Amino acid sequence: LDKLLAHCHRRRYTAKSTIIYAGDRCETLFFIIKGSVTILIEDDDGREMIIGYLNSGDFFGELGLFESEQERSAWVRAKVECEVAEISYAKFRELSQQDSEILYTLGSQMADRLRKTTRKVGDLAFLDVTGRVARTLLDLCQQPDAMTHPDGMQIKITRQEIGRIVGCSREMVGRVLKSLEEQGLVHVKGKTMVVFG
Amino acid sequence: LDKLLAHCHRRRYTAKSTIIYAGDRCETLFFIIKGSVTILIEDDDGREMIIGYLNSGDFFGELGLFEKEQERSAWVRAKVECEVAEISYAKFRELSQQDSEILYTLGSQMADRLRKTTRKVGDLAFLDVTGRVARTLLDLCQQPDAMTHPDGMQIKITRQEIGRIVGCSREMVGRVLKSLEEQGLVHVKTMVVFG
Ligand SMILES: Nc1ncnc2c1ncn2[C@@H]1O[C@@H]2COP(=O)(O)O[C@H]2[C@H]1O
Ligand SMILES: Nc1ncnc2c1ncn2[C@@H]1O[C@@H]2COP(=O)(O)O[C@H]2[C@H]1O
Ligand SMILES: [Au+]
Ligand SMILES: [Au+]
Ligand SMILES: [Au+]
Ligand SMILES: [Au+]
Ligand SMILES: [Au+]
Ligand SMILES: [Au+]
Ligand SMILES: [Au+]
Ligand SMILES: [Au+]
Ligand SMILES: [Au+]
Ligand SMILES: [Cl-]
Ligand SMILES: [Cl-]
Ligand SMILES: [Cl-]
Ligand SMILES: [Cl-]
Ligand SMILES: [Cl-]
Repeated sequence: LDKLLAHCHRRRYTAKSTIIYAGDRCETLFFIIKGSVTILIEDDDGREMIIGYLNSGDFFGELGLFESEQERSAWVRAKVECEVAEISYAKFRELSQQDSEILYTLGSQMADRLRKTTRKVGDLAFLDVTGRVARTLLDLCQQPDAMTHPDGMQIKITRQEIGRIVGCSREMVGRVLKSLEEQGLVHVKGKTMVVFG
Repeated sequence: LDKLLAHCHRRRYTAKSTIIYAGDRCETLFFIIKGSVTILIEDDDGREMIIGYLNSGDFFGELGLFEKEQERSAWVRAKVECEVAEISYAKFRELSQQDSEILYTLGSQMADRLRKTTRKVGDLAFLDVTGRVARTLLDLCQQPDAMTHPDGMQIKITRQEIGRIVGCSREMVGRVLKSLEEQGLVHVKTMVVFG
């Protein structure tokens, strides 16, 4: 792409700070310069559930950019310290009209997200929670922010976070993770988990 | 006007005909002039699941349009007889470069699908198959094509059709439905959801 636009109103969010609130009416779009964010929605009873993560180089807040406008579709919460660049929907359109290559980057990312989100539907329907938990570990293993470990990879995730990803409570995800430990797949630490392999 | 050769290149598919096979590597996208299509995924044994539906005016086959490739990520099956226009990635790409509003239209449709697919995750999550079968009954109750009933709502559905919605077998749906008639929700050709 060519998103080297000087003007971008870059701001900083410390870990766990909420950047976007689902249901908000905002005509603004974001670009992650550094850090990562968590995408969250509410499930059947209003329980918060994690749909996925976005990283440096990803856009977010974009679903409303293509127009009667609509409300934000999810919460965007900084997972680590984030530096983001904010751009109005209107200003971004004038850049896209001047160079559509910024839209192809955006379009490429929604296709990627649609694919993963489509796959999440298949995982929830075809895998049980234990298989659902196992895929999550090997999924975030390969995804960014994982540290290569002497015995495999180290990822930053909690038993509570897996519960919101796979659709399970913390205690039951903890029992699955305890079983997976003697099965030799993982080792749970304070704020991290080490996937062996 | 749609686009340049929006209707220079039609193709008609009859109901139940597969238009796109998941895993295929092709670089062309489609536009539904008439009819509707079903988006489906499969598990390892061939278990057969509906992700959503698209209708006249929708593009599909677009997820590969942004590569510099990939395989189709899902099956696209004509639900009724479809009239579709076939467009090369190059033609759409050598025409959107001239007017990006046609890109906005596609993007608007990808945004709606991501939102719809995201919501589907939230509803499907935290429930097991039994809850999903029960949910499906209440979701088809509200459907516009449903039917009001003296004792509740009447809906036209098969065990196979429920199995394609929730991602389960016809046999597993039957016992779950058998329990609900005994568990005080239902009476199953047609179905009547009591409420
Ligand atoms: N299923 C998903 N996968 C990845 N990102 C998403 C998903 N759903 C929503 N988002 C992002 O979360 C944002 C919430 O607000 P917006 O709808 O403005 O834009 C949204 C996307 O950037
Ligand atoms: N979750 C979804 N919701 C709506 N449409 C989809 C979904 N997943 C895939 N598709 C469409 O199905 C098509 C299958 O082939 P493509 O990947 O080329 O492009 C895809 C999209 O047009
Ligand atoms: Au910038
Ligand atoms: Au806002
Ligand atoms: Au890995
Ligand atoms: Au569970
Ligand atoms: Au023509
Ligand atoms: Au094809
Ligand atoms: Au081809
Ligand atoms: Au109902
Ligand atoms: Au099943
Ligand atoms: Cl459990
Ligand atoms: Cl691993
Ligand atoms: Cl469950
Ligand atoms: Cl109803
Ligand atoms: Cl099953």
